[PDB]
Amino acid sequence: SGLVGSHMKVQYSFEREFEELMSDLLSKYGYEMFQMDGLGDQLDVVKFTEDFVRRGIIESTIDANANVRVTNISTYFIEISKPHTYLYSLYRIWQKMKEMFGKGVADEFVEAQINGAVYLHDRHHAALMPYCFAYTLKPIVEKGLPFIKTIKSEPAKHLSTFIQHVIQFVMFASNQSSGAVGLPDFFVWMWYFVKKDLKEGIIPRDKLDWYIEQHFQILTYSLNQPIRTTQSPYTNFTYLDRNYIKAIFEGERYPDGSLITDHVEDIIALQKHYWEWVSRERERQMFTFPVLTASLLYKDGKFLDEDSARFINKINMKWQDTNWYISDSIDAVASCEKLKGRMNSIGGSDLNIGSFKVITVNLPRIALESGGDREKYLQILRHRVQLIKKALAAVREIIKERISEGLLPLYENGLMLLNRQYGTIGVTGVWESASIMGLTTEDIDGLKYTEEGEVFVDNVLDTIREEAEKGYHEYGFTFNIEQVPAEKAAVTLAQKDRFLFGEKQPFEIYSNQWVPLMANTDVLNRIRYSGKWDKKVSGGAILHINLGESFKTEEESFNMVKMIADMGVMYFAFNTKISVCEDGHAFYGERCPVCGKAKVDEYMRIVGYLVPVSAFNKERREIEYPRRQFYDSLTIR
Amino acid sequence: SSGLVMKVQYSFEREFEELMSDLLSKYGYEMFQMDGLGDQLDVVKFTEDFVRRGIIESTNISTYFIEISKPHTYLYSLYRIWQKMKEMFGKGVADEFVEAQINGAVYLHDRHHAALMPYCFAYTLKPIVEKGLPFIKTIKSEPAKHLSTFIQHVIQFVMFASNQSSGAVGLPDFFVWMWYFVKKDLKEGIIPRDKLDWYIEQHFQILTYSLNQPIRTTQSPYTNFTYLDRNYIKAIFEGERYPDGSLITDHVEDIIALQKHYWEWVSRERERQMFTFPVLTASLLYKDGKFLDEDSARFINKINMKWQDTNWYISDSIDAVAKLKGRMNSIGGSDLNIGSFKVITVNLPRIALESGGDREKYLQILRHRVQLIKKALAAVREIIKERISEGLLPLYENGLMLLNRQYGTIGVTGVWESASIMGLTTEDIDGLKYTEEGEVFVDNVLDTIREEAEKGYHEYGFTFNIEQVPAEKAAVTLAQKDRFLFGEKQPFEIYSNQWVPLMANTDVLNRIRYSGKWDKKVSGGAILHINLGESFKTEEESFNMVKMIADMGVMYFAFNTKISVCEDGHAFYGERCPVCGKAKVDEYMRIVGYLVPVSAFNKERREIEYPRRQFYDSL
Ligand code: NA
Ligand SMILES: [Zn+2]
Ligand SMILES: [Zn+2]
Repeated sequence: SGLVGSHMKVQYSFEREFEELMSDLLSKYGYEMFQMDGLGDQLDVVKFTEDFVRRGIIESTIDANANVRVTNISTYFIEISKPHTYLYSLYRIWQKMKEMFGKGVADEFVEAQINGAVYLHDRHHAALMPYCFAYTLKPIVEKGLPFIKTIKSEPAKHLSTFIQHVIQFVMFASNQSSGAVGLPDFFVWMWYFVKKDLKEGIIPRDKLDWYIEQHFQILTYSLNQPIRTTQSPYTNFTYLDRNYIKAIFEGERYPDGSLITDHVEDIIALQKHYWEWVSRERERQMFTFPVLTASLLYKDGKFLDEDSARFINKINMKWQDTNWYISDSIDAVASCEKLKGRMNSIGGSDLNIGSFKVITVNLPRIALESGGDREKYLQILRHRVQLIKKALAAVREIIKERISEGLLPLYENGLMLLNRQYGTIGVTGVWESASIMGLTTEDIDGLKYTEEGEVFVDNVLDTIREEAEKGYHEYGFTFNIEQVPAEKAAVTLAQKDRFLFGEKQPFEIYSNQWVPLMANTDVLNRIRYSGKWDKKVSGGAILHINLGESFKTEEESFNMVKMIADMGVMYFAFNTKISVCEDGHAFYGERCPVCGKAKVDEYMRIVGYLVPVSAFNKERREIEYPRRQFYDSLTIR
Repeated sequence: SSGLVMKVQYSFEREFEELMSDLLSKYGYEMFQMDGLGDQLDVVKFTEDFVRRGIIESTNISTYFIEISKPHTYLYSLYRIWQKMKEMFGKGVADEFVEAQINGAVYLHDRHHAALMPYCFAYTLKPIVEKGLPFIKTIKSEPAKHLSTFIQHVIQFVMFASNQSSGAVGLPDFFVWMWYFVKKDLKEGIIPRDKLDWYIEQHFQILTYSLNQPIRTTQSPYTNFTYLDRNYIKAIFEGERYPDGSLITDHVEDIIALQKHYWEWVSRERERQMFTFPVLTASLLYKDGKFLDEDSARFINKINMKWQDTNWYISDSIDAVAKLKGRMNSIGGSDLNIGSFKVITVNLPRIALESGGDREKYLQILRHRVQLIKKALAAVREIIKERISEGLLPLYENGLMLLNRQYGTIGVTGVWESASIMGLTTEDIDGLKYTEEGEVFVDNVLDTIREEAEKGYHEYGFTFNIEQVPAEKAAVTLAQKDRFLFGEKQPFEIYSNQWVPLMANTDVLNRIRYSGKWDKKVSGGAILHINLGESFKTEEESFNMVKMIADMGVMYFAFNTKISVCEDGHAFYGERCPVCGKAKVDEYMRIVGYLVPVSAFNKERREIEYPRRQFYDSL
């Protein structure tokens, strides 16, 4: 095995049954199928490398923002092995599924993954490490960095060291997981060190706000200055309102013995300070992270912390850079077994909640297979979701093996908690699925579901809920549902379906909101749909409404926020188009009010967080129109 | 076509495939397995072995993603180098290098990276202070205005640079630039002047622990600090200015004081927690029997009394730091703005084995092989130039790494074992030593490589240096390859990385004399350890020994005393921790010149070599 007159090959040690499965699938679907799935010539290390190193001049040729987007060698070492660790992960999942459920089930999953009936997320990591978690910093504050075992670090005594530890933890956790590193209680723990150092005279009183903002700066820029690749780890902050702070931290104490809930007003004030500082800082330099969410308790037409709500509403007026999380209860988070707690891939996941893996069901595929028959549709859907549950159970078993092998110290040190992680049934292409079924229309209010289309979506989501609920008793852990961001999946699934079904599949990309971001429809329709269906996925969705112009008054904005909250929307944001100049100043319009230079790019929420449009398009190009194999003077031989 | 076809097919020219097939026929699968080109490329087997390793014996998942691709990017690099050498020198030369690399006649360092990024550099922080983090293009970072942001930028730069290169990130002028921000923050009332030293030390702590708290893998980036003596500070920074416009040389005493503060802080900190990085070197100008900066020399001598944790760099001139000149050393002490883009080492014991004892044949083989190494270095350099033009190596674009300040390095290892196989080593009343003709032999070997290195500048348009490389793993690997090829003719389990092996018992004067003779031949590309059974009694005794060693011409050396650690990481001497009372469970030792746990030594050094290292009872 490994490297094996002339005609050098590389041989991986697969069970013969798996080789036979893969050979049979290639004959059935064709080389193009495997190529589309990333299991074609992507495993050619020589071709991969020669293509990679040649991309620069191509990007310079076609992209005005190439100079900002330019890839360096650190990306090479991350990308080169992804097709190989995906192939390994697919194989290992097949082995585990065969072990648990028999070869029939294992074979069916591999076929569904390759042909696009399902979408295994973070597939290059899937048999190696878990997806995501929203952490509490309590163990960092109390234990230091115990997951780093080659040196013993003392817990922070001061603000500077606390900030260092948080940055290091973020960087560490981002290499132990595929997804977001959430820090919803950051300001709870930062406040402790601000006060401690103030009391001790470490922070001069007359330099208090300066010291605070210096550390805001150090942490925030660190989370937007990537060491490897051209992208920072995905991080989340949450503005916890007074209800959430009181509920989550009831009875909990700081290292000095004081009750955390005795400090609520100070924690709120520090959060407000950050939100204000961040809004100011964007004009100095635009950045993405941490993704901002505010978590508000809202009930019977009222915010229970109206002071915080009006604050968030006010600060958002500038950039609309904060996502609104609305909940009608703090029961799930009270001083944090069937798992309860919001899980959302964009932001707003509750403290100590995560997902070890998402596998998404291709809903348009099922529409294509059903031929318009809604009963047939639901039968296929239920079977697919049952298959996905088995795959998730297998991945969880593999994760447990990795834990036992000492490979995932975030679990050993109690930062990531497996019994606080869902297995996620993802959905995408809800709209396109209904469209193919003949269940969408256009009337005076724009694009919408037909009356039967709405029932159909109800039935789809309710069917998945039922299977998710059954999964708990079946597999001993909790399943959630998410309408996933699908930055790549929305493209690749559409492409696979077009390969298989031709012109029956008319869409270039599948949607990640109940109505497509770029559908011409009345905003009331969007809100109504999110009000109907957000609750069905327990807040695993986002609604974001593009605004042509910022709100004129805080009052107008706030009335809209309350109306959306009244309708039952659980996570939403307003979208503005933010201009940047070549110097990175954020503003609106074509000319920078700071340096007078022209706009060269835009920041926008496309899947739920603010990114440069040039970054979106470059990534989109890389998967949407894959290059044919070409040769030059060297690579022709 | 290519990729997954089930087999995986890489796109190789047929000629390369035929060569590899021929080499497999000649040497056998065990040769490729030894070289890391056998079943290491089996991603499934590699992965299962990796993850189940903790289960079936007696590292976390981030190490997996680094290790899994190394056999593949080595294979790619070997191929790309073969292509480039074929282009530049013809197929015969390209083929010859590949054979030499696979069979162990030469040793391509950082082989998994060799066609992708360069080896090392000792940076000035001037571009960081003046321009911030310009190599990060996705955000524009303002230059630091305060000490806390300066420290952040240094940490980020180290982490960034460690992913743009294979080897050390040297920071020889760190304290020159740190001083500027210490002064600045004090003036602007950022620091309660009552807490000035606490404040400085807080930043010492944040920087130092960050550089010993690995985010990925079990090991931090390799970093170097240098205590620049007053001569070096004046020479290097003549005419240079801080951002406020003041002359740097107007602050020599302040910079010296800050350096001393760090060295003192470090020495105290090891009691709280033992750490490796940054590797500490002191650079001293020494001429005609005296330190020109005696204050600094006596300081280093004094602070070293506790842990001997600082390496001595000795030079008789500051001309090179005032056709590339300047010291290049893989362990520490590389001069400011000096690096190497790649090292390729010649296996000297292999040549001894091939020569059959014929010294003229030996030197003929040596000169041909060094000439082959120069061609391979030239090819690697052209590939690095390609990567630069492809926008992949931003440290070059941003003037942090400078290609015209990097050597191509001809490495040497196993000088001693090579001489031994030739019959030129003996045992006397004062222990193991080269014979008289053995010394002449080593002169001839080094002079031969020196001649070729010098010729290389006219031949290839860049400068070559020589280093007796640390060879942490190479010293084992090459010995094992030679054993496979030559059997009982090759008696050594590991080759030597010092002029006389650490594990050979000899009078200390012999070690010093050899280093005194030959360090200059490799322009300081070597290290000497003097292993001590116990700490020096007095500072005067220690300082007399240091001056004697400097007098003899030794250019880079350290004393070693075994440092104990308990399970909680406290450093001490003896069997019981004076801090927590727990038992010693491990030892720190220079593996080659930097202090690491003995348990972290690679297996062969841990079991074969380290236990046999000579320690001196008296000097
Ligand atoms: Na993902
Ligand atoms: Zn501007
Ligand atoms: Zn102890």
